Amino acid sequence: MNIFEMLRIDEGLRLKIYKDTEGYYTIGIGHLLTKSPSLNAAKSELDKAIGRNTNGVITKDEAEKLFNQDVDAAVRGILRNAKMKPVYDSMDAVRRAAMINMVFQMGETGVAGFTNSMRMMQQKRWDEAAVNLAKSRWYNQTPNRAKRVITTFRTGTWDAYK
Ligand SMILES: [Cl-]
Ligand SMILES: [Cl-]
Repeated sequence: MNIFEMLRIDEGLRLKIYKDTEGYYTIGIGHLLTKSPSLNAAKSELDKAIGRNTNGVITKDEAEKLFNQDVDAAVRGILRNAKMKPVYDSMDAVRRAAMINMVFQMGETGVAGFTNSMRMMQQKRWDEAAVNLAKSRWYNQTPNRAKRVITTFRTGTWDAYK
């Protein structure tokens, strides 16, 4: 188990444009294309990202290539963030994977509003942090994913994903 396999389970894999859980156009392994309601807008975004006229469809290989860039960006986004970096650096490998999961799904921004949970994380008060993470739109909207990520932080194991 690792970050790749971990996200691949949370996000699934789809080769045509689809709407995510928030109703936004996505493709591949959770690669958000655009927040706009326009499909054309999405298809343009798509062609720009892939580098060709896709017509809303891509190959597995292209999916994977977006996914790689996106995991990388997530990481680096974290390392570049003054509030997150230190939290992340205080943690072990599993728990780091969980934070990158969050950052991947909700962006640097979304994750940055878990200030309180992060402070607990940094203090290593796991069960408390787990409780606090649950009090969130995030948990209320995608509860099963949320629970998985939360178990991961609380336990420091991959149990929720095995
Ligand atoms: Cl891109
Ligand atoms: Cl869910």
